[PDB]
Amino acid sequence: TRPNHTIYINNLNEKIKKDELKKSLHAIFSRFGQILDILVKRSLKMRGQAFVIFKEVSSATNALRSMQGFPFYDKPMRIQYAKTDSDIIAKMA
RNA sequence: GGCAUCGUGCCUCGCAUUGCACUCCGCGGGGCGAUAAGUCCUGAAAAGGGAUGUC
Ligand SMILES: C[S@@+](CC[C@H](N)C(=O)[O-])C[C@H]1O[C@@H](n2cnc3c(N)ncnc32)[C@H](O)[C@@H]1O
Repeated sequence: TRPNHTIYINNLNEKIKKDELKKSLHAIFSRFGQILDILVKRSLKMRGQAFVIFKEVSSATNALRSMQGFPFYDKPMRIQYAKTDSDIIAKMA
């Protein structure tokens, strides 16, 4: 869909603890660019999914194209662009 | 430290969940101030932290 600073990742293994997931996502995705923040909740609506906020869209695009489907804690990651700017990014625009 | 109450969030099990958030709580059982986390609180920010009542 329309390119965004923030990639939306779901199909994540819901048994990973909040901290380990967040840092794993940071460790993996920081090759593709500078990460402003990563947002992870284990709530019913928000489990199995994460927002990764890149500083540059080029990183997000390259991240999404390159990591798509990657086996991650025994599930393949599904990556889409976020439907919407993260507050941290829009608060700048 | 103990009682009792409330804010905040974390871990864990069963069942359920593929879910687009930053305005944030699946139901049920268990364990929690703890250099964790926090959406709550202090502070102008860096940062720091449960609070109230009670013996
Ligand atoms: C009434 S319970 C809170 C339950 C929670 N508010 C809920 O919706 O299920 C109070 C107890 O939870 C524990 N607790 C709540 N917040 C905590 C925190 N941030 N850190 C450590 N323990 C906490 C404490 O052990 C306290 O004795």
